[PDB]
Amino acid sequence: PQKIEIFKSLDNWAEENILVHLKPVEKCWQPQDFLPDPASDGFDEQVRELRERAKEIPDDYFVVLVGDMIKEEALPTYQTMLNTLDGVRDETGASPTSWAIWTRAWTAEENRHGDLLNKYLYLSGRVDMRQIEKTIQYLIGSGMDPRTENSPYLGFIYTSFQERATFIEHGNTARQAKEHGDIKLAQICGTIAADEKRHETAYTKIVEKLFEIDPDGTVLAFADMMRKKISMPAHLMYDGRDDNLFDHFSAVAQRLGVYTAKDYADILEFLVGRWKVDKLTGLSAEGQKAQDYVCRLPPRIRRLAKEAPTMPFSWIFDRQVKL
Amino acid sequence: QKIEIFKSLDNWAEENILVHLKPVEKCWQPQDFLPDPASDGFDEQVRELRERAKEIPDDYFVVLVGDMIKEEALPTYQTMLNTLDGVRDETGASPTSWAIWTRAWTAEENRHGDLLNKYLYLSGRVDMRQIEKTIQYLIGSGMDPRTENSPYLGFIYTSFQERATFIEHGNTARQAKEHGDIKLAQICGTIAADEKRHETAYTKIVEKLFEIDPDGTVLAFADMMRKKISMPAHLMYDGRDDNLFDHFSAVAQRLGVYTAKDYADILEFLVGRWKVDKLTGLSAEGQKAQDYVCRLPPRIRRLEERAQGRAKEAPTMPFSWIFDRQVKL
Ligand SMILES: [Fe+2]
Ligand SMILES: [Fe+2]
Ligand SMILES: [Fe+2]
Ligand SMILES: [Fe+2]
Repeated sequence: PQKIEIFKSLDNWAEENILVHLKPVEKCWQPQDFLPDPASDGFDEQVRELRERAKEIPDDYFVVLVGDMIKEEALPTYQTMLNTLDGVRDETGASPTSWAIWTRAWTAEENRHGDLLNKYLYLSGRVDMRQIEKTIQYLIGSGMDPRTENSPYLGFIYTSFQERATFIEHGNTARQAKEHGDIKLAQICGTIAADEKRHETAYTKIVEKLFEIDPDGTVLAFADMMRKKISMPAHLMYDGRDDNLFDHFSAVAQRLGVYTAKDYADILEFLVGRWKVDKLTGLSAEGQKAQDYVCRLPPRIRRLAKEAPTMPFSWIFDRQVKL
Repeated sequence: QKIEIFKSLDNWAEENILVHLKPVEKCWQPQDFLPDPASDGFDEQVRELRERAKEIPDDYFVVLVGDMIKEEALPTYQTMLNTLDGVRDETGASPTSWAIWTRAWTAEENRHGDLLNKYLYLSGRVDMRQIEKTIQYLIGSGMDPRTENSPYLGFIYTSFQERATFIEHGNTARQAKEHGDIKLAQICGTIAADEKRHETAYTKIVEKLFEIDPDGTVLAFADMMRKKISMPAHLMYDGRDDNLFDHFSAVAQRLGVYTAKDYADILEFLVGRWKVDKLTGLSAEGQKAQDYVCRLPPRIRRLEERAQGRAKEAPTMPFSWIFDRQVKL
């Protein structure tokens, strides 16, 4: 109960330092901004142009984009996760605490990412939305356990890591969409990436305050979380066909450079820096041991070739792409 | 106490509740009811959809949109379920029956919003920007059903809510035939069919609760009706209309998609389905609760017959969901 009551005092602090990173709803983009306008005369031409540009984008890029989209559409899970955490749990479903307001507003923001990408993929005609839709249903039913243990310390370190990861992913899919000739798609991934950046900023800011107030508790938390490993939110991906769907998806994302094990370590190196775990002093014997583990981890991961096989993906009608 | 009751019923739930989920491989997917973007007939299928959509009036669309928005607010309803004391998913992937249900239920409901969303998108008859914005408000806004962490209140509530969506989606299916669109009718009907399974499961839980603890469960049922069943989309807002929910509910009332009659008919059904009617050996409080509940449905029907008698013009009203075009209230 002492790590829990910490969060009720920070309620007002959160209003001023965290909630400021949400975009007010009137100022928020909506999927429709980046999609063929079904109320205009140019609808049919906009859709024809989209599908025409989509033919020039290779299947492997689509496999990765799809995977990222699925990850997004599993949103209910991530709101639930947030409400497992002890100081921030929405008690009623419309609680007026800062932490609850964030949780709901963050959710409302992330909801547009899936919506936009879903329609884009639908219109493209380059993927099987039936199998994608089924994958999503498995994923939501499946849930996800990040092993944050109801601890806001673990939880917000986790979300911090996750937000930066999606920032990198969406960022790279934006880059490669330009490279394949589709700037409208590049815009979609870029705008989404920009949202994730605001979320990263807010979540890293919470952990910064936690490192200020309770540095011992927060390095130990940070050590615990890396010891367990950061479990990815879509690790339980399943399409009813491939038992190793996540690994096969991750492998295409690795090859294309959308998300690599390098990017994993780079994120951890960033978070060590951003929280100045590096220069933390006056810790318990445990706290110091945790500090070491954390700081030495990124080079140790980075330390740890060729023609890969082709693999069919039900998301693209079992057509094959390299791994 | 009321919490430990649910950890015993874990195994019972596996056999009597989880059986009402459709296995994922046997589930329809929005793509089944939509133009296939991978076929050559895509452009024709879309042209046909939009052509049929022109013959559907604006007022039906206002109601369909409102129901679609209600659906797309799904994250909220999963959260609600996880506020309840005996059923809360502790980890986010808890293997308890109640948690498996919560997630699977959510996964099922998700296809309802997806499907309707793309339909409305393709129709070209609505402003998806304002709809999208309304949804963002709605999710940020949350919803408090005043179930108080009680699974007794909670599942009574969901039971009521599931039957309501069954009726709504059901009626929008009927009226889509009447306006010439069977493919839309099919969409609403397939969704309605899912809600029916959910209703059945939720009513089944409360039935067991009325068996084990009849005193606790009538009191819960009275509590919930005394408060009134607060609708999940009551906080609807598009950044323009401060009375958006009432104005939406009014069009749905006029069109007969959901009326105060249907409210009472639901309550009369649930009184019957749970046999609150023939419950015996209750506390003095339990008996008072039993009375209130059973006398309520005719009351409501009386008060509505009177309300219809003194109706205050009902103007036309603009809706941002249809580019501020106007429809009667
Ligand atoms: Fe996202
Ligand atoms: Fe994000
Ligand atoms: Fe539904
Ligand atoms: Fe339902």
